[PDB]
Amino acid sequence: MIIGNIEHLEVWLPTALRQAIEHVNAHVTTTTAPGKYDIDGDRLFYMISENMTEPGESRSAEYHARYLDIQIVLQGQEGMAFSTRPAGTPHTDWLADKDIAFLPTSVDEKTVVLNEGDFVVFYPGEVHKPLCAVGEPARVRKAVVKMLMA
Amino acid sequence: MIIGNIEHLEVWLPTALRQAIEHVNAHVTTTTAPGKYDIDGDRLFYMISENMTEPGESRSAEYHARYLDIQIVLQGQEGMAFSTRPAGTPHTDWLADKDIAFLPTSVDEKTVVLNEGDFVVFYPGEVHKPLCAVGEPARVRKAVVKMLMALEHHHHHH
Ligand SMILES: [Zn+2]
Ligand SMILES: [Zn+2]
Repeated sequence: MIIGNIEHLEVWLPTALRQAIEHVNAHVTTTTAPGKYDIDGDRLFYMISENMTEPGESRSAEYHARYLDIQIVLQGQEGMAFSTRPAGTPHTDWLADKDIAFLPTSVDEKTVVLNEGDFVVFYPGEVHKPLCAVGEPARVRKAVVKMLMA
Repeated sequence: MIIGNIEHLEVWLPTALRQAIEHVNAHVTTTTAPGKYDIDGDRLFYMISENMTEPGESRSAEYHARYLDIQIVLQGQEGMAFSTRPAGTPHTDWLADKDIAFLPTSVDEKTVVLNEGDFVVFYPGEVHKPLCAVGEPARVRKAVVKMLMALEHHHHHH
């Protein structure tokens, strides 16, 4: 996984990901409604969302098979949980239809706290659990970039 | 910065990083003594160390201008502190001669807990503070790979 901040994109970020984040930076405002927004067909697009965080123990983790995720905090504070090891057995496998599988929290799960402008990149297979509460549940507004891997 | 685990080197990890970790995996035992071990002279080498963790507060972060770091936990549990933002003002700038600048903790400092086999990658300019205590101070055995980067990846002041 990769961690960075959207106001400070460096050459070490793969160029296609840098360009996607710059697209989000150039087009998203605080008034952009929740929904799906275009960049490059099914190869690159992004979703705006706003949700309450919740205790990490109350959500399943997820992974994808075809799409990379860029998770960008626009407003708020988000606990991002993840594993550095391959996914365990999912309780839900919708990879063919929806490119997502859900599975229970791993023994090795880590958490990083993300503030405004921070982003994380998860490549296919990387287990992640967004929107974990940091203290009391609270609203987080985010962009999630999806990029189709070759 | 990149986070992964040395037992699961995936297609998304840059090839040169994968090959360096593969070398560490094939040449470091649990007995390998602390010291400096060259893979390709000063273009690519690693340090084996056994240090005690310390609380991160009031200790200095650092960054480099030319070397990328791969920090690998071989044994133990390490708090890895870091910043997602460019470096602020250092108290000491030894970048040109020693490839390191030291600076006080940033307001935005984050920490991730690393266990056996976990690794993090810091490109030049990425601010980091290794060896932070997780609970009580404890010993951590590590490999730190130093890899000379091409011009495009060098640190920039602005
Ligand atoms: Zn996802
Ligand atoms: Zn370093």
